[PDB]
Amino acid sequence: RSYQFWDTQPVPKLGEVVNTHGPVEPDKDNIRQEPYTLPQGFTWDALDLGDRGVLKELYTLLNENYVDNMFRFDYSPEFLLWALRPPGWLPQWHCGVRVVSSRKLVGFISAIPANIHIYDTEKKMVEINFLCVHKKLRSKRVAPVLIREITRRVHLEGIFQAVYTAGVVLPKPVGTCRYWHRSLNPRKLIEVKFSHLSMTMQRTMKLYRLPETPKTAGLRPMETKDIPVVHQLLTRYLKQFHLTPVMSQEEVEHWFYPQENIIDTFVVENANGEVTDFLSFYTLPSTIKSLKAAYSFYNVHTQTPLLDLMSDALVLAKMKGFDVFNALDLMENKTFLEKLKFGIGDGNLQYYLYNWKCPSMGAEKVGLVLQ
Ligand SMILES: CCCCCCCCCCCCCC(=O)SCCNC(=O)CCNC(=O)[C@H](O)C(C)(C)COP(=O)(O)OP(=O)(O)OC[C@H]1O[C@@H](n2cnc3c(N)ncnc32)[C@H](O)[C@@H]1OP(=O)(O)O
Ligand SMILES: N[C@@H](CCCC[NH3+])C(=O)O
Repeated sequence: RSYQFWDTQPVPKLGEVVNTHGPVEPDKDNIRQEPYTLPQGFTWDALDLGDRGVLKELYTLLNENYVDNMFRFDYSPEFLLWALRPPGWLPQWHCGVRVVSSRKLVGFISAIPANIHIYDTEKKMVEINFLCVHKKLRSKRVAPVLIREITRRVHLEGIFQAVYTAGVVLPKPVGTCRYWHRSLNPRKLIEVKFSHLSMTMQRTMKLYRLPETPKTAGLRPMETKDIPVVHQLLTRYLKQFHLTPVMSQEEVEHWFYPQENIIDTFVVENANGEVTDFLSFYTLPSTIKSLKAAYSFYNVHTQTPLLDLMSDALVLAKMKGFDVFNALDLMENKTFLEKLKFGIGDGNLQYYLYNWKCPSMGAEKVGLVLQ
């Protein structure tokens, strides 16, 4: 295969086996000050997402041009503020491309800062998300310019490694995960053709029926007082994997404190009053009118069996009106996916590091979930 752009980047080649650990190129001690040249008639713009009108341009750009062409992500403004303004976010890392004459938003890419644990190293990186080019500008080499410009802007802040994911295979995946789906409203999914029959319709609704209330004693929504223990449980739980975030307590609050229609977190508080487990999933609908999906986030278990935790996750999602519950085969999720009646999806998710050469890993050692 020929990768015009990626062959010029500090990433391992596809097919080269990696047995080393470390950067591909050194930290840069002088950085291009000038933005990379866009095609004529387009210009860079850093998007102030605290401007409601500018945020509305971005979700319009994303809702209409982002990821069989039946279902498109329907990102909401409030979800985007959550994904794009975690602790340490920078406005110049909300990199947008506008038509010069009309100022219409036609491309975007974002970086947010994360401390990343990869094997035996902890490194300050960025996470790259929401790379989007208007359908009209496609195959005009604008995506590589966006990648180069966000790289430049991240170098300016002294950061030289990134993590990112993609559905397509690029040089070179550190890990490969697969999406799985758990029908919660089987009628609706079959109607809008997201799932198909295998077996009567009546048999299917019984097959997927869930309890009306969770079975775990002491389950309840996360509260402000749970922020420390949630942070402690997560940090300890993540040590067993090989690619994980290292979150501060403020980061834990941002990513797990519940926000309606964005992020749900439930903790298990036992008969002694100690929080010993939590489950979490985010909300991301897709346009078809709409398909309400929940996405498995981070699920930590120390006293409740993981199979019971996720069973409760499905139940709460069902109760909250979601149509489907999605989850990757990473961390220990393979231990519950089949038993809890998930079906395997058709889309992969490849995980990548920029400027870090290291052996690849099984899905089960990936302990990092992005939005
Ligand atoms: C230290 C800091 C480092 C920070 C930077 C780290 C790197 C960040 C990398 C980005 C992380 C984003 C992660 C998530 O957000 S992935 C989200 C992906 N976005 C979508 O799927 C939304 C719908 N698609 C689009 O909006 C466009 O089709 C996109 C923008 C995807 C491509 O636009 P376009 O269709 O008009 O193509 P082109 O003619 O301009 O250019 C083609 C070149 O671009 C390479 N390409 C195509 N798709 C992707 C992709 N998803 N990741 C990386 N590279 C990609 C491709 O291999 C080819 O290079 P090469 O094959 O010749 O080598
Ligand atoms: N969800 C798809 C998956 C196809 C095969 C994916 N490995 C189906 O069962 O129709």
